[PDB]
Amino acid sequence: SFLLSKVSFVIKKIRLEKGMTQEDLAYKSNLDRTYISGIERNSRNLTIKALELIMKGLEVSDVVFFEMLIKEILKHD
Amino acid sequence: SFLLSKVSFVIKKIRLEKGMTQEDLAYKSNLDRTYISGIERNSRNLTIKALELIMKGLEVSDVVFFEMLIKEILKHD
Repeated sequence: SFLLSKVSFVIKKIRLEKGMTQEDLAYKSNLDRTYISGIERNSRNLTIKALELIMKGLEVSDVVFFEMLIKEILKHD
Repeated sequence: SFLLSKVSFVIKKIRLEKGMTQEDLAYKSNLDRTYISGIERNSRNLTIKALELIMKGLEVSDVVFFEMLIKEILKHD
């Protein structure tokens, strides 16, 4: 769906804005690299806990993440 | 965490605002009643797909859900 695609999109966008590789985000989020690579392809099975760990490893607040997600939904869906 | 607690909080708040029982939301979200009851206690393992199904079964847009979540984080965390 559009929402699944844009959750993965926003995670990859912030990660690249911070200059982080998938390996850097894996180490910082406590989730292994094939998990990060999988979630960025398809967020269907990403859990709210894993998403909190990723926001922490990105050093982005939950509020900012969700605001960037709402902007992408409003401007593109 | 605060975020896990407020995801469950916002789901239960909207469900009660719509006058729905847990059984009504289960039927409408395609998720069984013990899953709904579990997520409202602790959203740790709720997935983004299950959360999209719940927003659909609540007939709430993703944008509104996330806006209510940001308000609860900003005003209470």
